[PDB]
Amino acid sequence: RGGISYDQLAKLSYEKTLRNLATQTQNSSKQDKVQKDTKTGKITIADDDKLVNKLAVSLQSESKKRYEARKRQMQNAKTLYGVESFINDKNKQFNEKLSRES
RNA sequence: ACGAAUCUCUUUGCCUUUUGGCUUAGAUCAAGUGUAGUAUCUGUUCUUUUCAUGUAACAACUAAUGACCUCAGAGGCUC
Repeated sequence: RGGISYDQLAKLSYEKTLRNLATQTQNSSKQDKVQKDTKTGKITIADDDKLVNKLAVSLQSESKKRYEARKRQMQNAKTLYGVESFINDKNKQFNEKLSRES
């Protein structure tokens, strides 16, 4: 049991997004360079604007999905426990935090 | 009882609005009246300071506005 370290958590997050990129290519397949300017020193990479848009969309979708999966957790945990005496929400979140200690 | 994806749900992981010093626990757990000072309101006294009927005849007012012309705003004329 126990917790998962950050180097093991990062690999599992990297393994998970590779399966999201695998099925994204499978759902697409189901439906149907390097230039180095010598004067400036800058390196320009030419890439597809669709794959850059799909990168920007999927990060926003994962940002909203974790935002909504946490918002429902806020609305559920506020309306679970009311037995022990509280005063405000920061007291409830602290007295619940004492319960996970024991 | 192994779905390639979405939603809903359960359990672990994450705690994600999840107690921000000090010292003699920092110190104490007590009725009315009397006096002094400031402020407000009322009363009295003293002083100072703010003005000047009717009729007839004559004169002024209802300076400003509009327009035209000359000179480089003023001058003249009419309404």
